[PDB]
Amino acid sequence: MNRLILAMDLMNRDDALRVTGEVREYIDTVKIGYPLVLSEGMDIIAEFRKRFGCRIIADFKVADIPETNEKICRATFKAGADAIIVHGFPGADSVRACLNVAEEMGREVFLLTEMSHPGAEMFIQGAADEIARMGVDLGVKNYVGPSTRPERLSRLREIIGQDSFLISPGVGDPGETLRFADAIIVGASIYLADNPAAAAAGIIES
Amino acid sequence: SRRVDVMDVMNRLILAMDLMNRDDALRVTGEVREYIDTVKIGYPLVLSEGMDIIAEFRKRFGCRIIADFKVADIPETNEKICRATFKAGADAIIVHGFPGADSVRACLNVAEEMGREVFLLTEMSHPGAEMFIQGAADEIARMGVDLGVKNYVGPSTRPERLSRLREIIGQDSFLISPGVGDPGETLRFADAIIVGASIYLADNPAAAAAGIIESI
Ligand SMILES: O=c1cnn([C@@H]2O[C@H](COP(=O)(O)O)[C@@H](O)[C@H]2O)c(=O)[nH]1
Ligand SMILES: O=c1cnn([C@@H]2O[C@H](COP(=O)(O)O)[C@@H](O)[C@H]2O)c(=O)[nH]1
Repeated sequence: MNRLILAMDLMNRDDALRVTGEVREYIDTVKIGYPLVLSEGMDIIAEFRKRFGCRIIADFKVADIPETNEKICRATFKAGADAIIVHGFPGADSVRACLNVAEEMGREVFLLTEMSHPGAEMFIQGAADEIARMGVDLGVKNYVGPSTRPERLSRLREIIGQDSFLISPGVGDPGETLRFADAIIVGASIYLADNPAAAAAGIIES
Repeated sequence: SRRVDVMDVMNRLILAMDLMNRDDALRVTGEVREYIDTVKIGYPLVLSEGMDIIAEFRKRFGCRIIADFKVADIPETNEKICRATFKAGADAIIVHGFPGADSVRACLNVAEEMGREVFLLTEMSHPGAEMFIQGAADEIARMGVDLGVKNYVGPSTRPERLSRLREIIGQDSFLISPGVGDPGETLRFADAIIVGASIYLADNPAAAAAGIIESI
């Protein structure tokens, strides 16, 4: 919806439920990560799904060995998550382990190629194109890129093709980002704003 | 005492508790407490039973707890994850070094504010680690040293790489490693080895542990 995904990283149920309920008419997918889950419990995922009728992407940056990755994905889909975000840096077997569980449980995997923060240039950026092609080779259809580096985003989009689905987070220009990505992830700009719906609204009007 | 600057975990053996149900996890851990005083708990157990399981292990077994959360997000998110983890009672947290120096400093900042420890993961043990991680491992380790990191995680599956990592971090740093490898040789470089399934899936957990320590 509106090609906008809310990154709900508040750490207490009250605030999280309030802000999410307040911007519901603008977005239809909520990305829930460890800040909220480690503070309130995995049950928060099914509750969000039920109360808001939205799809949930568990942003867990899965980055372990294949056997542990299997366990994490199983617990996450059992909790009701529609998709899970997995790091590609650990290699093909760790990613394939996640894809196998997603296939068995009827869910989806999003492959994180390049990260949006400064530190990303140190090691991740140098591997991003290759990580993206690895996903293509494995048959990954969903991807996550950096909104802070449209130059990198466009390369990534070229690699994965136009049939793929790509989302990006970080500070950028909604206009130019939604030029390579199917949707942008916005967090603090909304959930810390005095008026979240307005901030969300303020964002779409671009 | 082998080292006088930092006390060894009991028998230099760390249990990786990745069972997913509270009952089985608490049972196997209580059964090997005679040989191990340090337990590594990860997401398989925490996402199945809740973060409160960490305080429960501490209360019941008096063990040291390392949260193996492979922290791998941007600085702001990393801070929130570490804060929540230390609040749950973990003595240390494992964070990935590949997302960059700022993501790591974020974790160290919280660890400092709460008086806890950060372990930096440099090279992973599985086959896929050869694709991208191994190529950056030496650099990640040097980055750790420059940031002041004193605790590291390495691969038991590759003794030659463990030695090389030990070379980079110095003899004053603390190093632990997981994966299948010979305890004897691994312990020439690592201060402690991590063992999971070989112990927790055994018919007799205490026996598997006793056996491994004798192997050494
Ligand atoms: O490269 C990446 C991958 N993921 N995220 C995540 O997307 C959200 C962005 O939120 P923000 O708009 O408040 O900074 C947060 O949950 C964050 O961990 C990034 O910021 N950058
Ligand atoms: O490079 C690494 C980093 N961490 N672990 C973790 O250490 C434990 C090893 O368990 P295992 O002995 O049963 O294979 C598991 O929790 C696993 O996620 C590895 O195996 N390799």
